Amino acid sequence: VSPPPPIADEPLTVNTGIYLIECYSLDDKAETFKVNAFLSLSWKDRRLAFDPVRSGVRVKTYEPEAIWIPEIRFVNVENARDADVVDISVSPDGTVQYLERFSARVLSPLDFRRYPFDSQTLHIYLIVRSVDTRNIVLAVDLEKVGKNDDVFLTGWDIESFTAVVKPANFALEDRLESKLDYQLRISRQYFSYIPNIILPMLFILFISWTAFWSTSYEANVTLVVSTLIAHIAFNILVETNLPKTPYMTYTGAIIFMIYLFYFVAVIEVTVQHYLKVESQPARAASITRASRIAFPVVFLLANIILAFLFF
Amino acid sequence: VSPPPPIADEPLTVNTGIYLIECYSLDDKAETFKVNAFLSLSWKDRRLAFDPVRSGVRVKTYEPEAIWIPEIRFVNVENARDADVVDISVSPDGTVQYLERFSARVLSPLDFRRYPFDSQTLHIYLIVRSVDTRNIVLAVDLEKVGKNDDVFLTGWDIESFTAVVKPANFALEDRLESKLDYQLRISRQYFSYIPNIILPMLFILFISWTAFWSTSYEANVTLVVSTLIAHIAFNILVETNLPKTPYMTYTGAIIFMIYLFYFVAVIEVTVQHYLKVESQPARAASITRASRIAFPVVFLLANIILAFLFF
Amino acid sequence: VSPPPPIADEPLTVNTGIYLIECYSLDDKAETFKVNAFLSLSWKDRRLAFDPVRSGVRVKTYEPEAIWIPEIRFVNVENARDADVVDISVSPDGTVQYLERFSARVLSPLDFRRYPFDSQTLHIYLIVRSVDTRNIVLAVDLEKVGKNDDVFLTGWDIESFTAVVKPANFALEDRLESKLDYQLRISRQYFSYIPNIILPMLFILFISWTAFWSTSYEANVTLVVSTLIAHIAFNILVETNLPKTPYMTYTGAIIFMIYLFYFVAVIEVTVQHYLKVESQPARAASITRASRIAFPVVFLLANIILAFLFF
Amino acid sequence: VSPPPPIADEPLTVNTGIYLIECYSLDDKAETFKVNAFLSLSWKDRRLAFDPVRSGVRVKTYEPEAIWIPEIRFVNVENARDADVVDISVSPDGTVQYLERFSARVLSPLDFRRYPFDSQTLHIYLIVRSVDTRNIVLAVDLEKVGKNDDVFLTGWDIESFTAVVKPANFALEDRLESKLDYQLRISRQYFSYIPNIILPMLFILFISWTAFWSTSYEANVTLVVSTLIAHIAFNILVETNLPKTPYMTYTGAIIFMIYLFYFVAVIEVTVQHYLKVESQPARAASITRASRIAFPVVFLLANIILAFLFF
Amino acid sequence: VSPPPPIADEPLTVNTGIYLIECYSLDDKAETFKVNAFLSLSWKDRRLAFDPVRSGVRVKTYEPEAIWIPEIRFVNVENARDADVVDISVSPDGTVQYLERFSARVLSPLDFRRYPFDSQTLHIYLIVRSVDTRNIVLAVDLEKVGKNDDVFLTGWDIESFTAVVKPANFALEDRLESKLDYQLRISRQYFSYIPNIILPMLFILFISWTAFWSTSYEANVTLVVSTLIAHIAFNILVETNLPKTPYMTYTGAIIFMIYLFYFVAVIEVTVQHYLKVESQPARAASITRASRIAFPVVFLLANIILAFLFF
Ligand SMILES: [Cl-]
Ligand SMILES: [Cl-]
Ligand SMILES: [Cl-]
Repeated sequence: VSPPPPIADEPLTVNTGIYLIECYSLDDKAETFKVNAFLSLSWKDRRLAFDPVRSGVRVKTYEPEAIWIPEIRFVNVENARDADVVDISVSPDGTVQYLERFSARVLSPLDFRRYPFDSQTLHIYLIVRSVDTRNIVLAVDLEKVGKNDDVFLTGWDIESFTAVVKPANFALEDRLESKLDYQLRISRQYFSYIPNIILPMLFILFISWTAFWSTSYEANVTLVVSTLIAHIAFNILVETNLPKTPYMTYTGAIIFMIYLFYFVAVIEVTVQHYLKVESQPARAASITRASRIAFPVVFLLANIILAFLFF
Repeated sequence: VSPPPPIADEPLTVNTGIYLIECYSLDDKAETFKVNAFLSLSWKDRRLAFDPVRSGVRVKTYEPEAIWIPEIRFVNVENARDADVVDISVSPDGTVQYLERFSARVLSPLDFRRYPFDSQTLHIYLIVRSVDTRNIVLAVDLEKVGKNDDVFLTGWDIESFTAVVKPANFALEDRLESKLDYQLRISRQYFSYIPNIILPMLFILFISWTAFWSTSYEANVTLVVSTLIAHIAFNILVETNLPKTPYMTYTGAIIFMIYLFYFVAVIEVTVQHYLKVESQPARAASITRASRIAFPVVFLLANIILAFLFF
Repeated sequence: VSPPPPIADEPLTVNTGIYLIECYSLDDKAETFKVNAFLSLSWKDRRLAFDPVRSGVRVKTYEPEAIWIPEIRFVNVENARDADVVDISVSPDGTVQYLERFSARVLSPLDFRRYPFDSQTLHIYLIVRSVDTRNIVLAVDLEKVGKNDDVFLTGWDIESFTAVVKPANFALEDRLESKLDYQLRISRQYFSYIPNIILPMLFILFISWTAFWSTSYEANVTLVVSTLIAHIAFNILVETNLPKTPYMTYTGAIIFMIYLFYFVAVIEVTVQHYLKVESQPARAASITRASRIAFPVVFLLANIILAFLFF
Repeated sequence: VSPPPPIADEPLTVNTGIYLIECYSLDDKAETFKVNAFLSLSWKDRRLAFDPVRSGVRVKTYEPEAIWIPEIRFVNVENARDADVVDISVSPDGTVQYLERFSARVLSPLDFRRYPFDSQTLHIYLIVRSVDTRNIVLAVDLEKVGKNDDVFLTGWDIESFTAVVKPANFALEDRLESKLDYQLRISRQYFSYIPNIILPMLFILFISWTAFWSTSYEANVTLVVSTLIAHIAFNILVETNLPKTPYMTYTGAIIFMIYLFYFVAVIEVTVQHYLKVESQPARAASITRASRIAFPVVFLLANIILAFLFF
Repeated sequence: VSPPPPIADEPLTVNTGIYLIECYSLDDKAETFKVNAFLSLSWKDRRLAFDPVRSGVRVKTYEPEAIWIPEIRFVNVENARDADVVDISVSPDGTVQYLERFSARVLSPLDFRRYPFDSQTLHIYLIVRSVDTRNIVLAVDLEKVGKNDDVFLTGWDIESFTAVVKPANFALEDRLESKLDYQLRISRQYFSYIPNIILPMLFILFISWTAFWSTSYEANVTLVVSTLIAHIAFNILVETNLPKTPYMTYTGAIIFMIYLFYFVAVIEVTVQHYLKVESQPARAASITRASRIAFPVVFLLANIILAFLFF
C-alpha cells in the first residue's frame, strides 16, 4: 500500500493513546524505566470505507500488512519497541482502529536535587515521520489514555499519566515530523530512607560528639576516627545508588557537610589535647565544654540553612 | 480467519489451564519470578466440526495459523511470553484443544513485612480481549491445572497452585476483557538466616555488652565502636538483599533497633567514664552494674514487643 | 505433515543422542549451567522410503519443514533451546537421521552439603509428547552419546556423561509423554579454596588467640575484635558465592562455629580482665594459661567432630 | 538485484549522514557507548529513473528488497546494528534517498590520562565494501548530519558531532573498501568528583596530619593507620570506576602519591616515638614541628608538580 | 541443493580465512572474549562453472540460499555466531568465493600461573561436518587471514593472529569432521598493577614492620592488626578479578605468603611483649632488633625464591 490520498490539501490526523498495564524497573543510575502498555492508533483511510447494509457485519478486521498503517515510533527508547498487534478494526466510514500492546525501555532523565524526597516527570515521546505524498500529524484520543489499578512502580507513588494534547511539529532532515508528549509523574517513597540511612548516619555522628565529655586523646581519636570510618561505610553506599550528577544533590550536601563535623571535631579534639600538654586546662576545657553545644547547634542551624536552600 | 459465530447471543467460554514445569529466579529486589509451563486452551468452533464415521481417524490436527485461535495474553509479565505450539486437536463436535508450552517473566509483588519468615501469593493473570463480532470469556479447566514433582523454587517451599475459578470481566477502552487469576503460594525457607545473619549479628552485639564488666573507657570505646563497625557490615548486606519498602520490614526493625543498643551503650559508657572523672565511682559503677541486666532485659522485652507487633 | 502411521499397533521408538561440545557457566547461586551440544534423533517413517537404484544417490536430504519431525523438547531448561539444523538424512528404508547442534541453559539443582568438596550429578531431561494418531517413545543410541576432549567446566572436573537407557513414560494431561535422563557428573576443584579462604581465615583466627599470652585488656580487645572484623570480611565473601540453602553447608558450619571462638575468646578475655580488677591474678591467669591449650584443642576436636558428621 | 552499471568507468559515490536522536550508556570501563540515530544514504541508480510528467506524483517509493541498496555497515560496533527502514524515495533522475533509524553499541576507546577532567573524541566508522562489477565510495551529505537538542549523555557535555569529509579507502582481502569517520566530542562533567571524591579524600588525609601536634604514639598510630584504612575505602572505589590503563591516570597518580604521605607520616611518627625512647625529645619534636609545615608544603608543591606534568 | 559431486574420489578442500575487525571483552573470570571478523570461504563446485566470453561480465554473484554452501561452524563458542552474508562470487571455473562478516563470543581458556604478567594463546576453532555423498576438508587461505590496525583489546597487547595450516580430522558419531585452529596470542598489560596493587600492598606491609622499632604492645597490636585489615581489603579485591584456578597463581602465592608476614609479625610482637612481662628486656629486644632485618631479608629472598619458581 501507500497512504490515504488527501481529499483537500489537509495533513492526516492520527489518533493516539497509551494505556499503561505495567511500569517497572525505574533505574535511577541509568535514568530509565520499563513500561508495558497498549498503544492505540486511529486514522481515516477512505479507500477502506464500505456499505454496512450490504456487506454484513458492522465492522471489518484486517491482518496488519493488508492495510496502510502509519509509522508511529517512540523517540526516547533504547529498545525499539517489542509489540504484538491486537486488533485492527475498520469502521464503515474508512476510519481505522489500530491496537497493539507493546513494552519498551524508556530513557527519561530524573532530577535528583531533592533526593530522596524528589518527584519526577517521566516522558514517553511519540513521533511520526511525514511521507512524500502527504504530511502526518498526531493527536490525543483522551479516552484511550490511562493506567491500571494494578500498576506499581516499587519505591515510587504514581500521580498522573496525562498527555500534552498539542504536538509540536517540525522539520527534520527536509521532511516534517510530528511529536507528542506523554507524561508519567511520580514521587519517591522516602520512608525507607529514614531508618535505613538518616537515623543511623546520625547516631554514628552523635557518638563522635561523646568526645566533648572526654579528655582522653588516646580514646577521643578512637571515638572520632572510628565513627568516621563507620560514616564512610554509608557515603560509598549512597553515592552509588545514584548517578554522577553535575549539580549538587540534597542528600549529597548533608553527607558532604557531615565530613566537616568529623574534620572539625578532630580539630577541637586535637586542640583540647594540645593545650593540655601546654598547660592551660582551663582554656582547653572551655572549648571542649563550648563544643558540647556549638556542634549540635551549628548542625541544627546548618541543616535548616540547607533544608531551606533546597526546598 | 475470524471468530465462531454465536448460535444464540451467548459469549464464548474458553477453557484455560496452566501446568507448571519450572518455577525459578524469584527475584525479591525486582519482585519477579520466571515460570515455564504448559498453557492449555479449549473452545467450541462449530465451523471446524465434522463426521468421524466418513472421516479417517477420530480427531483432526491443524497447524496454528489454519484455524481461529483466541487472543489469550498474560497480564503481569515483562517479557511478552516465549511460546512453542505443541498440539491443536479438534474433536468431531467443533471443540478445539490448544496446547502451548511457554515460559515468561512474571511480575508479582511480594510483601516483606515478615521477612525472612514471610510467605507469598504469586499471581499469573490471564486475559482475553473481546472482539467486534462477539464477547469472549475465560474459565478454568480444573483438570488441566497443576505442577511438577520436580518443581523447586530455591529458597522457598511451594504450597499450592490453584486458580480463582470466576473471572471478573470488565470494560477496557470500549470493549470487554475477561481476566483470570492463577495463584502460586510459597513460603520462604528461613533456616539459612539463623546462622548466617541472626546469630552472628547477636554475638557481635553481645560482645558490645562486655563493656559493662569493664571500667576502662580507653578500651570500652574500642569494644563498642568496633562492634558497631562489624554490625554495619551486616546492615548494608541485609538492606540490599531486599527492595526499598515504604513499610517497615520486621528484620529492618530489629536491625534499626540494634542501632540504639549501640548508641545507648555508648551513652552509658561515656557516662560511667564521665562520673569517674567527677569522682562518684559509686554512682558510676551503680549504672554500669545495672546495665549488665538492663540491656539483656530491655532487649528480650523489646524483641518480644516487636515479635508480637509483627505476628 | 503428521506422523508415520503404525504398521502394527506399536508405539514409535525415536533414537536420541547428546554429544557435548561445550559445558560452561556452572552458576552455583542460580543452580544452572550452559551446554552446547549435538542433539541427534533417528526414527522410522516409511512414507519417506525409496528405491536407491532408480532414484540416483544412496540417501536423500530434506530441509526441516519438509518431513515430519518429532516434538523433542528439553524439560529442565529456562532458555527453550537455540538450535541450528545440521543434517536430515533419510536412508532408503524410510529411516531418518536428524542432527541439530543446540545450546541451552539447563537448570539442575546442586547439593552444597559438602561445599567446597562436593560433587554433583547434573541432569539434561529429554521429553517427547505423544500425538493423537500414535504413541511415541524415546530411547538411547548409545553410540551417539559422548563429549569432547576440549570440554572444560572451569572449577570442576568432569567424570561421566551417560544416559539412563530406560525412559520412564507417563500420563500428563490425558496423553502420554516419554522422558529420558542424561547425566553429567562433576566434582568441584577444591584446591583454590585452601590458600584463598581456609588458610587465611585460620591465620586471622590464630592471631585472635595471641590474647592468651597477654594480660592487657586495652590491647586484647583490639586483638580479638579486630580479627573478628577481618573474619567478617570473609563470611560475607563466602555466603554470597552460594545460594541460601535451607540445609546446613559444611563450610557454613565451620564458619558459624568460628563466630563462637571469637565470642568465647571475648568472654575469656573479658573475664581475665574482670578478675584482675577483683584481685585474683592467680585465678585469672590460670584460665588464660588454660585457654592457650583449650582453644586449639577444642577446635581440632570440633572440626573433626564436624568433618565426620559431614562425610 | 545487483548494482547500477557505471556509465563511464567511475566509482559510485554514496551520500551518507548520521543524525543522533539518543546517546546513552557511555561505559568507561568497557570503552563503549550506545547511540540511536538516523542513518541516511543517497545514491544514483539510473535503472530506477522515470518521467514525472506521465507517471503522476513527483517521486516514487519502494519497499527495501525491491531496489539495489548498498552494503553500508558500521565498523566499530559489537552489536551489528538494529535498524528499521523509514523511507526509500527515488527522485525522477534515478537518485535514491534511503533512510533508516538504527541503534547500536559503539566501541570507541577513551583516553583517561586526565580523568576526571578529560575530554574524548568518540568515533562511529561507516564502511562499504566494493562489489565485483564496480567500485563504491562514501561521502558526507553535510546537511543530513546533526543531533537533537534533547541528546544528553549523563555525566558528559557534548561539543560537536562532525564528520571527516574525506573517506580514506583501501584494499582489504583483494577488493576495495571505503571508510568514513563520524566524530562525537565530549567533555566529562567533573563537578560530581569534587565533593564526592577529592574533598573527602583530603579531609581524611588532613586528619592524618593532626599527629604532628601530638606526641602520643599509642594515639598517633591510631590517627594515621585508621585514616589510611579510610583512604583505602576510596582507592578501591575509584580504581574500579575505570579500566586498567597501561598508562598513568592523573587521579591515579594523586591517589598513589597519597599512599606515601601516609607511609612517610608513619615514618615520622615512628621516629618521633623512637627518639623519645632514646631521650632526645628536642630532636624528636624538632622533626614533629617541622613536619607541621613540611607535609602541607611538599603536598602543595607536588600536586602542582603533577598538575603541570598532566596539563 | 546438495554438494559438488567428486570428479575422482577426492574429498573437497574448503578455503578458510578469518580477518579480525574487533577483539573486545576479554573476560578473565569467564575465560572468554568477543570477536567481530570476516569469515571467508572458498570451494570448487563445477555445477556453477561457466563460459565468460559468451555470458558477459567475468564473474557471477548469487544470493546465499541459491547455491550449495558448506556447513562451516565455530567450535568453541557460546553464542552460535551472528553473521551477515557480504558477497558470494563464482569464478568462471566453478570456484566459489564466500564472505560473511560475523561476531561471536569465544570460549578459550587462559593460564593464570603468571598473572598479571601472563600471556595467552586464544583459540578460534573452525569445523565442517562431512556429508553422506562426500567428505569435506578445510584449509587455510593464508592471504585471507589477518587483523586491523584499529584492533585493541583493552588491557592486552596483541602479538599474532596465525592459523595452524594442517587441520586434524577425525570421526565423530560415524562421519568425518575436519577441524582448523586459529590462534590469537596476547600479552597482559601489567603496568596498571604496579601502582594500583603491588606498591600499595607493599606500603601497608612495610607500615606493619614499624612495630619492630616500637616496644608498646598496646600500639604494635594496632599497627600490625590494622594493616592486616587494610591488606584484607586488597586480597578480596584481587581474588575476585580472577577465576578459581585449581593451580597456584603467582600473585596468589605472593598474597598468601604475605598472610604469614602478618602472622609471624604478630608472633614476634606477641613474644617481645611476653618476655617484657617475664623480665628479659635484653632477649626481647634482641629478637625485635633482629627482626628489623630478618623480615625485609626473608621477604627479598622468598619473593626471589618464588619469582624463580614461577618464571
Ligand atoms: Cl519505537
Ligand atoms: Cl503474553
Ligand atoms: Cl552494521
